Amino acid sequence: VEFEAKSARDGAWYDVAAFLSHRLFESGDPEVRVRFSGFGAEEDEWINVRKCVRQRSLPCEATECVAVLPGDLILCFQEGKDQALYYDAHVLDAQRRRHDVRGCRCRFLVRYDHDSSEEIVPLRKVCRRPETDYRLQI
Ligand SMILES: [Zn+2]
Repeated sequence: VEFEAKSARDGAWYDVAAFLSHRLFESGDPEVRVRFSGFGAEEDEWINVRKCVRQRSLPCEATECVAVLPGDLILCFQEGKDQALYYDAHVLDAQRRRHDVRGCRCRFLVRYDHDSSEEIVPLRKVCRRPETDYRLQI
């Protein structure tokens, strides 16, 4: 019901407040005019519909870690030197650990798609693609 889009400024993903217009559909590769949440009109962007707009990646409740598998595309919270952004990343490996009452203890070796840098992150930094929800049924 809610959407995220990738900004050209940093290549990171942000919540979509509204879709205002679209163009280039006749090319088979349309773009949509996106207003991002909390950013006014001044920072609207023309964004590729097929590649850079999608249903929102949701944070994981402690039980959702089993739906995160090596090979998966995930949206990952990269706390950089002094900017913190959500970037596409792929799971290289998953260290399963028995949870506590604190929640999930699993850690994930991830590789960010844009710079191929790697990081071991907890579930808190992982947002799944809704595509993987079916894993929860299995
Ligand atoms: Zn876990």
